[PDB]
Amino acid sequence: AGRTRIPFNGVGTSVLPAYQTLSAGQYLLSPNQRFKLLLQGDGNLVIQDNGATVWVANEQQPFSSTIPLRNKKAPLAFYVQYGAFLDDYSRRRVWLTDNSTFTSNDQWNRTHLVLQDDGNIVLVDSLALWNGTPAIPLVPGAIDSLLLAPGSELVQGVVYGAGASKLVFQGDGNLVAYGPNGAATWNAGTQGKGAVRAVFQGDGNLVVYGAGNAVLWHSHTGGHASAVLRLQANGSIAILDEKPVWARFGFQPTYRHIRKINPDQKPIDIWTWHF
Repeated sequence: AGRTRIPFNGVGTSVLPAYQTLSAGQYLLSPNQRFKLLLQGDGNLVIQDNGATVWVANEQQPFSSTIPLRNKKAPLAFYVQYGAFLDDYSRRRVWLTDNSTFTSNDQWNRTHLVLQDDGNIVLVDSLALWNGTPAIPLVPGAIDSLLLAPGSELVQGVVYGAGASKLVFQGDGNLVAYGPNGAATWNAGTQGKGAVRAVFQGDGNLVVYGAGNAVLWHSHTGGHASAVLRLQANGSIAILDEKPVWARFGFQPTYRHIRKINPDQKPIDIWTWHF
């Protein structure tokens, strides 16, 4: 008793979800569209940079293993089941990633592959604690996403941008995310209720307070100090608890993981590592 895979149907997006079979001809693109992860018909798994191959899945890739594949019926396929696996009979091989040590069996359901805007492919244990906009696709790995760290006040009237989208704690006291076409994709519905403050707290809860620290609205995500709040260029807003467990560069099993930062100390949705 345990999950079976289904065919991937997300060609051109930046994420390969768990237990989904990517087959020949299918590909991911980074959100900025510069990079493409392609499974070729010749059985090579390839990353291309503006159309040119700059990486190939093989034995020379740090923290990956190649073991025999004797099963004759195994179709060419690439998929994620905590670790990533490339079944390539043509070379009698399974190529797979040596992930960081697993902490829970739940990770098998939550871990997906992200093709980032910096060209890295990263396996990320990802849990959406709150998703304000379930109809809008989650798009990890984009340089133009806005991330707020816990402990970030949303100053009233300030427009926080992510490409053409924005998040605003408005003069009328509503907390609103606007999508690329100028329409609201989500709002807390707190206009006219005396809202005085909106804050993504240190405990990972997004809260709008009124007079006397009255709670007018909250995301019910308290107790997650490692969560981030993300506004995407497509208008998606969500609170996520995420950690990487493999990457093709930068990653080492014993290194600590952190998000890259802008020159003004703001975090970016791109994973990196250091001791």
